[PDB]
Order: sequence, then C-alpha cells, then structure tokens
Amino acid sequence: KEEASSKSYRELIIEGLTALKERKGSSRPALKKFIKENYPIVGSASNFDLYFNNAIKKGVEAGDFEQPKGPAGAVKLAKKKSPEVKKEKEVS
Repeated sequence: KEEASSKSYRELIIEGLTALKERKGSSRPALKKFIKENYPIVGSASNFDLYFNNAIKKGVEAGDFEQPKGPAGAVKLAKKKSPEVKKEKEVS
C-alpha cells in the first residue's frame, strides 16, 4: 500500500498454490518464483527466500497449507485433512 513490504505470505502463497497446483501441489521454489513475478513488493524483499520457508512452516502448522511430499517438498493448499497424506513424516 505504501511500504515496500507488509505483504502476507499467506495471501501470496495461496494465490499461487491454488493456481499452480497442477497435479495437486507444487514445491516452494515454484511458489517463490510465482510471488517474485506477481508480487515484486515481497518478491524482491530482502531475505524473501528465507522468509518464505518460515511462511510455509507457519502455514502448514496453521492448517492453511499442507505438504504431500513431506517438509521441504511440494506444498498444496490445505482445505481438509483428508487421508492419503502419509508422506509428511512429522508435520505435526
């Protein structure tokens, strides 16, 4: 709005993660690019690459994102804690 930041990664990730899901979901690097191309505000933010990882972690604990391929893999928009997601090791 004025500051060159203060974009919620929650919005940014979901905006993409819902779109670039393809087969079902997509890895962080793909989302990171999506945000950089679409939301330069945060995309070109210092240590955005690092912040994004924490954002994913924050989102998955919040039950807003979920990683089918376990932590540090592909993320998928979480809507229901449905079965056949037993490749996350310990995202809990």
